[PDB]
Amino acid sequence: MPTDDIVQLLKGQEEAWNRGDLDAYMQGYWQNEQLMLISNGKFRNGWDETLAAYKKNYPDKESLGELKFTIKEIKMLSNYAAMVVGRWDLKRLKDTPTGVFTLLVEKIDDRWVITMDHSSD
Amino acid sequence: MPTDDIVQLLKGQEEAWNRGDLDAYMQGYWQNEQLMLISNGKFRNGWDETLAAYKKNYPDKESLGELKFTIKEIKMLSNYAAMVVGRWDLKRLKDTPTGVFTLLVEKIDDRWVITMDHSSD
Ligand SMILES: [Cl-]
Ligand SMILES: [Cl-]
Repeated sequence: MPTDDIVQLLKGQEEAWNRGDLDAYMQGYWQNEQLMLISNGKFRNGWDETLAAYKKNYPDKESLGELKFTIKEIKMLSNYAAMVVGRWDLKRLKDTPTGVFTLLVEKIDDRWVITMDHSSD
Repeated sequence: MPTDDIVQLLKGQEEAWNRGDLDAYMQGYWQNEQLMLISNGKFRNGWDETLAAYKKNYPDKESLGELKFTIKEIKMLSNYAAMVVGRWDLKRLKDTPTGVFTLLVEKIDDRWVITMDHSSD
């Protein structure tokens, strides 16, 4: 079932993040210059650029912190596209940042990948 | 063409907002308890609840300010669903708030309506 595959995609990302593997984490995202990440106030695009940004921001794997997603809803839009709405939580040394996310996931090459990710706090 | 209808939906909302007509503005959104609006950090649902919230926040039509959307991308996902990514701008008496939005629009009853709206700044 697609919802199960979509759930596993996000579970895999939590697990990769939580073992400090940015390369594995990035496998949840569409590997394309069109990949669109939206933050609180800005747009950025591209998978290479996004991977580079995480490496820049987290030179030490211990700095990633512990990630958990709480999925509020998965809505199938077609056999090839779904929207995923949830909260994210990070447990850090001196804080516990929280926020929300909304994702478009699409079936590309028989795999579900995140093609647009709007995360805010 | 659906992209033209989606563009017009957002143009109609600008126009309604800019003449102080919240009821007309709300016609851009799916009229359902499932309507999902995501802000920087929180979820809210429902069309009635959203209309009530705008009326609460903007008791005076002059307080709405001038709204403009700048659409960055419309992506058709199927004949029934599209994602819309853009910036919003408001011109107010003493400031000019800006931010980003990502929307799911869906063809429901042969009309394009916003069913999920994640707006942040
Ligand atoms: Cl389909
Ligand atoms: Cl279709």
